Amino acid sequence: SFGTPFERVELALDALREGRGVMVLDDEDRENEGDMIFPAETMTVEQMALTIRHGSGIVCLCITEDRRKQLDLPMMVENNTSAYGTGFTVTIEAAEGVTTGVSAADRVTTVRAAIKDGAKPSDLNRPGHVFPLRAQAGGVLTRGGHTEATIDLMTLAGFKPAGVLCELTNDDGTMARAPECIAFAGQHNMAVVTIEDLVAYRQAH
Amino acid sequence: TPFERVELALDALREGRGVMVLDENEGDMIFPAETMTVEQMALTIRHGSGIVCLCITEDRRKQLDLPMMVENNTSAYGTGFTVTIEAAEGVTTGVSAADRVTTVRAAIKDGAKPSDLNRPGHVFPLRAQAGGVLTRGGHTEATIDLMTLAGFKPAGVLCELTNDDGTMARAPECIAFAGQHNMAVVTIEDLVAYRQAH
Ligand SMILES: O=C(CO)[C@@H](O)[C@H](O)COP(=O)(O)O
Repeated sequence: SFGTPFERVELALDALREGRGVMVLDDEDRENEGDMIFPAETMTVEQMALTIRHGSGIVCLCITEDRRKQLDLPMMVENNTSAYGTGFTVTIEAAEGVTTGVSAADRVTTVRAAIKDGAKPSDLNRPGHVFPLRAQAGGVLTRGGHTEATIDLMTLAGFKPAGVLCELTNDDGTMARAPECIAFAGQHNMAVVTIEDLVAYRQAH
Repeated sequence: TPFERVELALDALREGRGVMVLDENEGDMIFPAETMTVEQMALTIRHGSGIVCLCITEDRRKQLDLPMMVENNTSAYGTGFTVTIEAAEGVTTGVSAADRVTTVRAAIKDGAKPSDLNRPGHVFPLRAQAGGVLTRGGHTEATIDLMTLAGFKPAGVLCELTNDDGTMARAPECIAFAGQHNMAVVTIEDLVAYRQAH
């Protein structure tokens, strides 16, 4: 890489603000993945389209524990037995403005439905094809995962604490590793930052 | 004929090729869960929604303790989503073509027990309605009936085909995809008819 943890985080924040996305890489001894993330408020149909096309296709919406209650999306399992304690809630669908809810456009509508000011639970049907992740309070200083990094990022950048995220994926079905992600981030002018970088930053500030 | 199609469908599945299933207006690559290959998975992910499901019986849903995700299912289409899964091992993050395959095999394995799968995960079990396509005409049941009429366990991996531009592949496009990857094509009508006759 290049530069300090700190300028990478600031470029990250500019990117988001600028409508560009971010590639968030994490601990090579963890997920070892990089996530294409964008703010729920700005992510374009075109962008969502590229995330379905090059990501896992399992495109998630990072939300706060406080918005989770507002929409009343129960956590998915009470005995979350998952390796990463990943914070899946019940899945969602825009209650209208969509169809099968799986096209790019439909998922963006659903994200906007979820993030709207004054968004009420009736605004969402269940189940659906957008996957909310409840970010652990204290973000990356508490839990050091993509979910948290996202919210920490929206928050610093000045947005609502809500972000779309998805794993980069080699055409062969294997996960993209660091080198791949960074070239891809390169080609799409999304700022590369790592969870190490954001934990360094928050602490510092 | 609508009946030929259904037969060539089983013939594909039997041979270990995919079936394109149309009707919703969508088009779903489906493969049996007992034969689907990684490459086969990787392609599903490459051109599918990435939301790759595994259609199962209720009896199997109970065998794994996979609760229906929401009790009040307000989904526009009454979609049979269960609480999602991940192989309790053989996988890592559970999101690669190879990891998702492994998770499917863990669930459909004879004698699979609940502890064989962690929750949440990146594979989405769909529970089809008792009665098959004669009760509910969704891709969920259309896939069990298919797997069943073909000789397999009532367990099938389905996913909706999507153009690179985010727009869902429409039937012509589906039919084109079929051609490229040598899959058979049958509709839910053809398949409702078939069971009917017989
Ligand atoms: O939910 C998903 C992907 O859809 C995750 O598995 C991500 O890869 C990152 O989530 P964290 O474990 O980092 O919170």
